[PDB]
Amino acid sequence: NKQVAMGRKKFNMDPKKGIQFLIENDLLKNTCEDIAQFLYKGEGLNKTAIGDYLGERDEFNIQVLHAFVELHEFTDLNLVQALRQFLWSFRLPGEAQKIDRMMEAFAQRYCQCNNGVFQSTDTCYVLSFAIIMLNTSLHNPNVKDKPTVERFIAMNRGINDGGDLPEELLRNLYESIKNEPFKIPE
Repeated sequence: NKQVAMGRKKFNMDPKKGIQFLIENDLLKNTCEDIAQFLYKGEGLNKTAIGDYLGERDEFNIQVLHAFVELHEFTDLNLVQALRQFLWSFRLPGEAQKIDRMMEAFAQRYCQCNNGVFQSTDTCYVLSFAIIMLNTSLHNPNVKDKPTVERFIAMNRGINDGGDLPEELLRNLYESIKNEPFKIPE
């Protein structure tokens, strides 16, 4: 118990070291599923350390990433709602390539939970980035040219198997972002 509190503190400073500690002292089973659950529950865990671990390119951290995304439940959630839940569970790492890998795992899982919303996982992936960019455009003061809902609709044309997504869907997502910037954790 104070060994687990020691491991949690060690993980928060260095995720690789903390997991190495928890495994070595038989406090955490060494599987991607058990590690993904420990991260998903995140009890006494820092969300930047969670994100840093999930963002590593090592084949095993990638396995943990996919197992972590599998624990997320996105059924009957619109894309923004699902993004909010996902983006709250860990802090996105800084690197563009790490964010892309994490967003690919998110898009696949969103579509698995909501088949029929998007013709392909790639449409979901592309729209998820357009939503992230929209969140910055609307809420970051350095962006002076704020996109209107019509501009957001026009910018996303042709993404759904060559076609356009329903405007009701796009307007709803835009409205959600406009009314509430993504909560970004530390």
